Amino acid sequence: HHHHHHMILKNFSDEFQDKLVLITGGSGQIGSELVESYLSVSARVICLDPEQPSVDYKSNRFEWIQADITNRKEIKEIFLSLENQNKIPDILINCAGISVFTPFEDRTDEEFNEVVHVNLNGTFLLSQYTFRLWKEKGKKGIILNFGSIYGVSIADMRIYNSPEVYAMTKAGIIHFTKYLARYAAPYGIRVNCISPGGIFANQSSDFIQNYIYKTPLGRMGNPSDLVGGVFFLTSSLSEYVTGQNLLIDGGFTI
Amino acid sequence: AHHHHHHMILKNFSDEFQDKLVLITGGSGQIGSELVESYLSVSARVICLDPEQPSVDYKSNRFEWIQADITNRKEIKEIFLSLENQNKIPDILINCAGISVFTPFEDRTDEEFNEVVHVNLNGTFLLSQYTFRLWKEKGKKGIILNFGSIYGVSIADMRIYNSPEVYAMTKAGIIHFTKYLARYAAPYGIRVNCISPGGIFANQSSDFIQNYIYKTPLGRMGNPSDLVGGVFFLTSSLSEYVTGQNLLIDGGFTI
Ligand SMILES: NC(=O)c1ccc[n+]([C@@H]2O[C@H](COP(=O)([O-])OP(=O)(O)OC[C@H]3O[C@@H](n4cnc5c(N)ncnc54)[C@H](O)[C@@H]3O)[C@@H](O)[C@H]2O)c1
Ligand SMILES: NC(=O)c1ccc[n+]([C@@H]2O[C@H](COP(=O)([O-])OP(=O)(O)OC[C@H]3O[C@@H](n4cnc5c(N)ncnc54)[C@H](O)[C@@H]3O)[C@@H](O)[C@H]2O)c1
Repeated sequence: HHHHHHMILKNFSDEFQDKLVLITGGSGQIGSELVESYLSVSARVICLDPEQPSVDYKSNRFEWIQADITNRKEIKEIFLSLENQNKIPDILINCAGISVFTPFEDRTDEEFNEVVHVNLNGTFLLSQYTFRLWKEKGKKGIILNFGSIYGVSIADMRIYNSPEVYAMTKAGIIHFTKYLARYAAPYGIRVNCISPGGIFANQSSDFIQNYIYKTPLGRMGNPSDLVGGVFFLTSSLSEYVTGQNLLIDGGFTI
Repeated sequence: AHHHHHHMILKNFSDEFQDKLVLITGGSGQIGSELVESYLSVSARVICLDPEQPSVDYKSNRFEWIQADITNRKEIKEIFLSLENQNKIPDILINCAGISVFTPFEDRTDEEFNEVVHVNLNGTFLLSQYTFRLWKEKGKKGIILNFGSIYGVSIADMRIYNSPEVYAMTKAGIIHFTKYLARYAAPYGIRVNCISPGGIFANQSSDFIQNYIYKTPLGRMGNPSDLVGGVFFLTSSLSEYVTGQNLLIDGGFTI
């Protein structure tokens, strides 16, 4: 017996080159980092966002579609166009999300409903159109949703303010991930979720200090801290992983 | 006869692991041997601690087997002294050793119960303790990866068979130890995470496999290779900001 061992070197380009990534909220802080990361491994990326991207990517593999994921008419038209052009996504990333910052006792129905519509309806709508398309085509697509530490833990009001509706909708996204994972599994479709901890953006160093005190790894996150888990959950590295919520938070929610 | 083997290596992981030394308890077992082979293929150095000899000759001077019993403090102490003496300070500790027993709860003896506790709980505790103390002293930003189970999260259905109370107890204990040590060791830059596999295809009956696959959304039992991606994820810079987590790799079984 002579055993010959051969080492085939591969890159995340080999995973993602020429794959098509549909990302809602791709113009935002986390979304832009994911767009740039996928483009750098030769993926095609479609961004759905009412806001123009922050940078000119200067790339024939990038497309921005100005769209509002709370609007079924707009999303329906986009998916007709995608199907008509045979731009069938391999990966859907439901990154779009919003919040509101006044106290519970002052929450208006307009505030509450807007957070529900972006976070819950938007993730439902994109997942519904994408699931139906993949089912029609037999595509073994992958969905990645975005939760939050505040869909698992409860925000400390003394640290500042995260509202009740954000906790509600992020807990709902985490559970919808499990629901659609079980529902879509017979079609070969995987569905997981990433819940980031606090990402450094425009917070007062009063909040930052209080936040870092609760974080074992002793710092706030950056968008780059999420890319590895995003790639993990949307690549062949996680073929047997579905229905999971992955907390990337430096140990905040331990 | 000639036998050709093809190992797909991710450059990110070869570049990442080529200077790493991985200490894996239970590395001779079904999952452990797959992890040893995978780490060797991305140029890591691997030390396997196991009372049983590996069943494969890896034919690599980057591999070392140490015959060892992780329930024996004196044995582990002397091994860790030798590792320090030889400049073999691990970068990654994988607590993969684990056992179970299969008679019914009402027939569990204390010898059975205590043996499962000692391998699963004492062994993970002891190896984590010697490794933590050494890293803290050397200032090494090591990574620990523990092994839970779906049955430390969910509860076994005995109509599918034998999975015992003490396995559920100790795997839940390892999952929570992961969170404890993650918080405890974080000030020293040490990360601690856990992987909980679903059931792995081996020598089960065809009736068992049918019943198991029926509970699994992805419609199949696991294979050791299904775990390598998450093992690599949690022991590489791709997870720098991830600590204290239990990652279920189970095809949706717990849903
Ligand atoms: N930033 C953090 O600290 C943090 C922490 C945990 C979770 N998250 C979550 O991560 C995801 C991304 O957050 P971010 O920090 O990049 O936010 P951001 O505010 O920088 O980006 C959100 C993006 O969503 C887009 N968007 C808003 N409404 C939309 C709509 N109706 N249709 C389509 N797009 C819409 C916005 O235009 C924006 O580009 C969100 O789900 C958020 O809840 C963020
Ligand atoms: N195999 C599965 O279906 C499955 C599912 C979930 C979790 N797990 C867990 O995954 C890990 C590996 O499981 P496996 O299926 O490869 O098991 P296995 O029985 O094939 O291997 C276990 C290894 O641990 C070693 N070991 C036993 N006692 C030891 C001791 N005192 N000191 C050092 N090593 C010792 C054994 O010699 C063996 O090589 C275990 O923790 C197990 O509980 C396995």
